[PDB]
Amino acid sequence: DTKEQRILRYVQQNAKPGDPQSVLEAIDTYCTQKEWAMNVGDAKGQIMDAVIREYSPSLVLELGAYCGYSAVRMARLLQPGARLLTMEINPDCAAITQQMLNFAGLQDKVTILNGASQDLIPQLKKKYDVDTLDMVFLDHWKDRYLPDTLLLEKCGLLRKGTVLLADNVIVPGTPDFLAYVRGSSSFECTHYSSYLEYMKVVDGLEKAIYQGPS
Ligand SMILES: Nc1ncnc2c1ncn2[C@@H]1O[C@H](CSCC[C@H](N)C(=O)O)[C@@H](O)[C@H]1O
Ligand SMILES: [K+]
Repeated sequence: DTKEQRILRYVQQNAKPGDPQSVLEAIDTYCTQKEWAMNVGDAKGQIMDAVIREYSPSLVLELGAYCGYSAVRMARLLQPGARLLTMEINPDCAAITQQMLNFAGLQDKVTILNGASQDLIPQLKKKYDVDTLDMVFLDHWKDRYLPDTLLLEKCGLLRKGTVLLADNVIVPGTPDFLAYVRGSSSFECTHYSSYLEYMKVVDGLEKAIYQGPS
């Protein structure tokens, strides 16, 4: 009935059960042939894959799951024992994501947190027994990138070397966030170009490594 339900049904019929790569490809194929810009582009996948491989994070926080594409992508590269937590404000999307993870066989690696990031982040330490995050992937509402970065520092969830990787920092754009992490001695930033096909525009991802309180 909905976009998200069709995508799921498409994966379940066409992708190989247990194989995350086939799941990611069933989705890429579907958005190619069926949908307009749901952020179609291979540079983004390349960048995400390399950041995970480069820093091998033991605990990853993802903000905004949608149908579970980025969750499947990231979690498939996680070492045994490592974990992904993904926050999703929308219960229907959270339900799809769970299904998408069960099919990919990644459900034991990932935990879906139902709610708004601004409410859940202050509960990570005491309710979800989190000490510090190794990596944060910001991909939810653009006006929450900066607030949720500040909230993560404030709740003591970042440590020296925690990787922040932020998608869509150019289109539609999160310029306050960028000016902040670039301007702060507490982050060292790198920018990665990210071409999006249907809008034929160069978007970008920002990698910001926490340097400790400053
Ligand atoms: N404050 C908030 N807390 C949690 N989730 C949010 C949020 N604001 C938006 N979202 C969710 O974040 C998602 C952005 S789309 C994310 C796409 C996903 N990263 C992927 O690559 O497939 C939407 O599903 C939206 O429901
Ligand atoms: K900086």
